[PDB]
Amino acid sequence: GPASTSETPIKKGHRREIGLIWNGDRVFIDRWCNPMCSKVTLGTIRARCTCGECPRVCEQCRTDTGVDTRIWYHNLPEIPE
Ligand SMILES: [Zn+2]
Ligand SMILES: [Zn+2]
Repeated sequence: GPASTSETPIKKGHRREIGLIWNGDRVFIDRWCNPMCSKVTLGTIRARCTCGECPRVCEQCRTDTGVDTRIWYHNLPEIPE
């Protein structure tokens, strides 16, 4: 029924995050994709999906150039770019 434990299996995708940045007398919000497979953390953080099927693209990566060589694999070293 309604009132009942609602499991939560694998549901990859694209989930906007929030990485507030304390600078001056104002704050700045950062946009990106965990996308989801990675536990969202209060603050700018880029997790490397292990599935290798996402993030594949969206309204942020699609536009991105590196998206052409997007590494859905968490094999790469870092991101010097
Ligand atoms: Zn993923
Ligand atoms: Zn995305």
